[PDB]
Amino acid sequence: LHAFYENNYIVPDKQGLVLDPKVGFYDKFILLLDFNSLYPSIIQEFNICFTTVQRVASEAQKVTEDGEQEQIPELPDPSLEMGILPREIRKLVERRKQVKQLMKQQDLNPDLILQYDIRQKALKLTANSMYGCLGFSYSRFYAKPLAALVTYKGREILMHTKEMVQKMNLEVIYGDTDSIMINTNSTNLEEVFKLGNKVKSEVNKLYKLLEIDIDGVFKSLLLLKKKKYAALVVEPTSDGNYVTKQELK
Repeated sequence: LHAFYENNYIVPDKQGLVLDPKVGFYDKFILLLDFNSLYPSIIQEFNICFTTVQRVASEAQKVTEDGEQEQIPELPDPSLEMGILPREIRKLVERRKQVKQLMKQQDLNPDLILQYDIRQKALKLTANSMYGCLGFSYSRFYAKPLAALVTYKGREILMHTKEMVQKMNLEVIYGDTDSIMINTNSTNLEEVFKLGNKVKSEVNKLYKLLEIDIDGVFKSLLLLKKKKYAALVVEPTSDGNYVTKQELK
């Protein structure tokens, strides 16, 4: 509301994919990666906004009840000016980056460190809530076609990532929404780290604003039922040594 009122507008009045990977059991090294802010990254990358997206297509989401075929809007023209929403999201991201770079200075009073940590945490939470701002059905800015387009873009990105992982002889054992882990079938931790770094670097080549990172390493993986696994969490140290701690969920 503040952003829109700052731009001479009129505000309205007040009244997802689950993957199907291969089936198998592996007790070798398991490396886990997670995508950071998939929906905000999609919004920033493709300039999705209220003012920059029309509603004339026939894809999946918004047409009348004449059959189970409806419309998702198509991607906007790249030459179009940046929308209001991506501008705010990029402002938040840039401010968080500036704060994080400010942290790297040395000889600082602990009060400044605490304030910077609080500010960066607040920025992270505010950026994270941005997709849920529009995804809520009862939200004042509810827009079904935009949410459908964002979800479709995320699904397309996930399929492309899975195909790319399969291309480089990496077994797609499981993935979900933004967190996908791969079995390296190895024992050395340094090899797993370098393979994950290479995968992350190659992934970042496809999209500028899409970022992935290493979440955790599992020495072994054991599964019992759905949404349940037993893994040995690997904690690397400065000297290269690591500890295998069992994880149960």
